[PDB]
Amino acid sequence: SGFRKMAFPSGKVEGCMVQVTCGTTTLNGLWLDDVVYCPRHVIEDMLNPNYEDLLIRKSNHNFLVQAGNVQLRVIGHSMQNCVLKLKVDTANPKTPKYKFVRIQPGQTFSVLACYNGSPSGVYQCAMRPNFTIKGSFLNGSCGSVGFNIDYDCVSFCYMHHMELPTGVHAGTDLEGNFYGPFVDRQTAQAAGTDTTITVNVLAWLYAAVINGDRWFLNRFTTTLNDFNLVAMKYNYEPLTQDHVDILGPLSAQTGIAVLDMCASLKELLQNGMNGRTILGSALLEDEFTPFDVVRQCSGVTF
Amino acid sequence: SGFRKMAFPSGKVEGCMVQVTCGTTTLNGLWLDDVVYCPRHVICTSEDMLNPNYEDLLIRKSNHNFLVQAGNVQLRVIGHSMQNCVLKLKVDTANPKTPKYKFVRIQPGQTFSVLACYNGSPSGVYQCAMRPNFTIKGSFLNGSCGSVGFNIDYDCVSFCYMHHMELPTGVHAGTDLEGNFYGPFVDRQTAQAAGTDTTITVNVLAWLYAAVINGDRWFLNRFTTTLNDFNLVAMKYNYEPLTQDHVDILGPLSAQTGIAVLDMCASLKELLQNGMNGRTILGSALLEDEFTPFDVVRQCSGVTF
Ligand SMILES: C[C@@]1(C(=O)Nc2cncc3ccccc23)CNS(=O)(=O)c2ccc(Cl)cc21
Ligand SMILES: C[C@@]1(C(=O)Nc2cncc3ccccc23)CNS(=O)(=O)c2ccc(Cl)cc21
Ligand SMILES: [Cl-]
Repeated sequence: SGFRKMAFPSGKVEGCMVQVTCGTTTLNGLWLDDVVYCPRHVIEDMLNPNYEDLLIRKSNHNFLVQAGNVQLRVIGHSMQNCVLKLKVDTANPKTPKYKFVRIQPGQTFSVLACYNGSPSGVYQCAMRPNFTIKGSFLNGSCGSVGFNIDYDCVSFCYMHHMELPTGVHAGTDLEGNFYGPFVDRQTAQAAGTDTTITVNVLAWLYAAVINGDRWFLNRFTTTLNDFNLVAMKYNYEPLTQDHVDILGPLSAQTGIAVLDMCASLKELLQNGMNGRTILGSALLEDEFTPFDVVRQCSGVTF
Repeated sequence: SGFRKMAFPSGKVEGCMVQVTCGTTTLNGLWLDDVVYCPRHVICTSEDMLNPNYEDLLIRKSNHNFLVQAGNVQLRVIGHSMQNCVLKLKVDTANPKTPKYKFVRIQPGQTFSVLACYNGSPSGVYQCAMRPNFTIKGSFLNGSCGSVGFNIDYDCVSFCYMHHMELPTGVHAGTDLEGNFYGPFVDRQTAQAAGTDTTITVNVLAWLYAAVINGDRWFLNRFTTTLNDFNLVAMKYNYEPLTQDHVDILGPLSAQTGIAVLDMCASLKELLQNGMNGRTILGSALLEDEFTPFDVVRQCSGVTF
């Protein structure tokens, strides 16, 4: 029993974190085999940077890379989108089995927050529909990474680049493509209006049922179209037939049809919780995917 | 900016997790140097759990009855002893991945990270607090026994908890790494129940200071309170008594934000009376009590917004 916001074990990622320094800027890098990946902004310049022009002026020896108490030697450098790839003379002996994957809004991942190449904490989060993440990052956290683990393989999906004025965060995949309409420069940028991840709220309601919290269940059902009229009114993301199919296993385990759980969610949106909580929360939680619920209620290991 | 329930990076603890098997029971063990620590109930059957005589069950075992697996390698047990509710299995190999560590016994209100494991394999990491009733609200399925709680301030891992049991309300009980249970619990299937739980007042105050540091002040008021009047009100909402030690501990957060501890106590009294009125504090519609004053200082910026 119990249901916690749970992150993947971070050890495989901790063994890849390094410190990258270029002039006066210090941030984090990801060392995989003989390449260190980091935000290209490590190189007033932020007001209107020409990254190729700034990069051409740097030599390999300008980049200082520290792995623990050992200085790595940079022997090459190149830019791929908003990520800088620093070729080093030593392959990381702790390189795990890995892939670079781009995630979609609604998908969750663990973040290993680092400062000066040293991991400080691990937390779970979701890529919001507005492509930001509600992280916890201070100055020096740039280059910290997000990931999932599938079997023994780490799938790196996020690298931290920026904090927006509302205190939310923006970054790229490991190929340097930003999530969202963001750019790596100091200009007027803002998080768009966000919405609630409907399929994740439904998954969390199934998790509450599995754990014995059933007060919100009712005898009613709804059509997918009528539910989506309700979802649009409360700034909830539209629920698709794909989402219904994905929730199939949780529906079979609890005996509650997906559209029957949608009718419970409709009543919670229109009437509130009435002084009650679900899994110790007074808000409808949307940062657990259907897969996260199945994994935490089955004990999958890595 | 931001404020998350953050766990310590788990790598140093992952390298210590092993699987311990005794007959038909399989659970997790913590391998530090040449000793594997695990719950002594690994030697019990389900029938033994009503009234186990651990001394009598243990004397019938030899070293070769304990199977310890570390990854894909079988470790050889060369000795065994019981210390309180923990079994210590001496093995013929010192863990090459043993971090710098200490065994520390914590007090209610303290937080720690839990690395949940099954079959000696880590599955997830989450942040917990030792409740005032000495239980933890964990997430543990069958096979999670032996999973550990820890803090990693600096390069040293301080192990503070080992999982033993799930109570009828779905909350969890365990021991320190010397095998002493937290709370009035026994590693026996007896009528055991979590006592009435209360809210960790000093932690709610720390989290209100975290909200002020991150730029939110809507909940503040023009009032102050005496410590005694605060305690008389807070106990009516099942909040733990606030002591002078708690007031002293909140001193640094009080100096950083410019809000006196008893002035923040007045704000908490008003929040308990009014609720949030559709508002949230650090993205929560409830008063959060699983962040200590030390956690807030560690996570938050040193410059108030
Ligand atoms: C590097 C920087 C940034 O966001 N840093 C931070 C990133 N994360 C958390 C933080 C917390 C507190 C201060 C800074 C933080 C600097 N600010 S900026 O507007 O010039 C900008 C603009 C674009 C990009 Cl891609 C990065 C940045
Ligand atoms: C080992 C056991 C226990 O609590 N197992 C579990 C421990 N943690 C989480 C779980 C979840 C789902 C089922 C079981 C769980 C067995 N039950 S018992 O009442 O006989 C008992 C009594 C005392 C002690 Cl120290 C352990 C146990
Ligand atoms: Cl303590």
